[PDB]
This record gives sequence, C-alpha cells and structure tokens, in this order.
Amino acid sequence: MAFDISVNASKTINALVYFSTQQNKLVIRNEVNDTHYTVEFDRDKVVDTFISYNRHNDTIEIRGVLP
Amino acid sequence: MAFDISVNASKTINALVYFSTQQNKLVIRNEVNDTHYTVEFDRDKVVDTFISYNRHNDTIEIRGVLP
Amino acid sequence: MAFDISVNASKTINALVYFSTQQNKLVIRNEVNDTHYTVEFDRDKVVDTFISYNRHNDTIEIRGVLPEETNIGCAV
Amino acid sequence: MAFDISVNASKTINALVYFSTQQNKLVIRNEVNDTHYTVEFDRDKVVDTFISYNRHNDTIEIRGVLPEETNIGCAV
Ligand SMILES: CCCCCCCCCCCCCC(=O)O
Ligand SMILES: CCCCCCCCCCCCCC(=O)O
Repeated sequence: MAFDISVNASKTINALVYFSTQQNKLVIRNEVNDTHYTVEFDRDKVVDTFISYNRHNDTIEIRGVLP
Repeated sequence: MAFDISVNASKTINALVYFSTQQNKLVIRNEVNDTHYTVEFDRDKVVDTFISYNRHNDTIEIRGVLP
Repeated sequence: MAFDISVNASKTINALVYFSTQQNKLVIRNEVNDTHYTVEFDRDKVVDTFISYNRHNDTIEIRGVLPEETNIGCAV
Repeated sequence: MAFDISVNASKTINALVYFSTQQNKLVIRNEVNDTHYTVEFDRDKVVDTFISYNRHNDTIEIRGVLPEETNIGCAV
C-alpha cells in the first residue's frame, strides 16, 4: 500500500493531516489549487512519508508507504 | 483504506491502471496536467472506484475504497 | 482497441479493479448505467483512460485504449 | 503555533504519521536534516501545512499551523 504525488515545483502543496473521530480514519489531504487528493487510513496504521525535490523534472514529490 | 480525487470539471483526468510484475503491485495513476497522484496496492486487493460529477462545485470526483 | 463510454452526469460510473492471480489477468468490472462491462487483460499491460465532463451534453465521459489482447463481456 | 522548516533541496524531509490509540494523540515524527521533531496533538485537530520549493535559496520549505495544544520534542 503506497501513494505518490508529484507537482510542478512552481506550485504549492497544501497538506492537511488529522484524525477524524466520526470517520474513525487518519486523513491526509493534499490540495494543489483546485485539485485535491486524499488518502485515508485506519486508526492504527503507520504512514511513512518522504518529501523531496526532483531537480531533473523540477517537481516536488511526496511519497507515502506503509512500513 | 480509501482515496479520493476531485478536480475542476474543466480539466481531464488521465487515469492509467496496470499491474506491474517488477513492483508486484496494482497501480492506479491519475494525471491532471503536470500533477500526478498514484496509489499502489498488493496483487490481490480489490479496489472499488466511483466516478461522478458534483454539480454544485463543478468538479469531477473519483473515490476508491477497499471493500 | 479504442473505447468511449458516457453516462448522464447525474449518474456514477462504478469500476471495480483487481489483479486475479489465478486467471493471471487484471480484471475491471464496470457498471455504466444499466450496463455491465467485464474487461480482462494481461500483466504489464496498461488501460489508459481519459475521464472528462462534457458540458455540451451534460455527460461524464471515459475514453481510452485497451491492450490488444483484451476480453470484454457485456450484460444488461 | 505557526512553524516554518526548510532543508536544502538535495535532501528529503521524512515524516512518519500515525494515530496512537493509547496516547489518544495524532503523532508525527519528522526528520529534517540532522534534526528530529516529535509532534503530538489531539483527535479532530488539524495540522495544516504548505509545502513548496523556494527557488531563491534552493530549499524545500514547509510552513504551517499546529493546534493550540501540541507537544513538540526536538533532538539532534
Ligand atoms: C479508475 C478508473 C477506471 C476506468 C475504467 C475504464 C474501463 C472502461 C471499459 C469500458 C469498455 C466498453 C467497451 C464498449 O464500449 O463496448
Ligand atoms: C505528509 C506531510 C506532513 C507534514 C508534517 C509537518 C510537521 C512539521 C513540524 C515541524 C515543527 C518544528 C517546530 C520548530 O521549528 O521548532
């Protein structure tokens, strides 16, 4: 189980993280202008995320894995 | 385990689905211009996806869940 | 193997996706209005689709290309 | 509780996220260059962050706001 986001580095990623009691889920929401990408996980899952810059493609990347 | 994508409905979502032998993963890649959002799953997971239009916000939505 | 499907935008396209180790196939089961499509193709082959809203006829449209060796079932 | 962290863009920010049922807290463990931040806050509180590339000083920047009742640990 993994996810990956890549955006042009002129853009800003608005990342929100919370645990919702009503949903009983860990939420990671990523917004890039009018586009949103959300992933949701159970209350006891560990998500390891890596934020980086790719110089060759001029992109910001976020990769998430379940270790 | 769930994901959700929302994009302004003037945009087109390029969704690619494949199983990679080298990664041993089911891949769902969604590209919206220069932004990409990929989710990856194990070889025997079922992903139920729903593609819809939200008239109030003028957005295309894709929601995926593991049933 | 190009395809183009559409539904009125008040409705939802529902696609179930999985890789079946026993069939050794990627399987997509799609519900499109009153219609079911079962699509099966091989590992390391891609289904490449474009999902859009057609403002001219108020539809959700999916257009794309299937691998050469694809099996398709249709039922209503 | 505003924050602003940065690393040279040749490096990676590594954030581990989980909700600990026993502590009844959302926990984020971040590695930022030579530094570790442990951040803990309550359910139904949001950490709202903005991740960008700063072309002027070649850094990855994360700026954002933490909930009022947040615990922060820092180690090098
Ligand atoms: C998560 C997005 C999945 C997109 C699934 C697209 C597959 C649609 C196949 C429809 C094939 C219909 C063929 C026909 O028109 O007779
Ligand atoms: C998946 C994205 C997660 C983003 C995590 C942002 C949390 C960063 C907290 C850093 C707090 C540092 C406080 C300080 O500068 O002393």
